[PDB]
Amino acid sequence: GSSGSSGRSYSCPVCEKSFSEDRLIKSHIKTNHPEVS
Ligand SMILES: [Zn+2]
Repeated sequence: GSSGSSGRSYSCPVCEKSFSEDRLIKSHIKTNHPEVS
């Protein structure tokens, strides 16, 4: 509902998980989610 906060963040639409780095989310999904994309 309340809208007033948005930026450039990389979220994991696979396991609704978040990461600090931008290269972590990429590798994570790759390994963690091998055939779940
Ligand atoms: Zn994930």
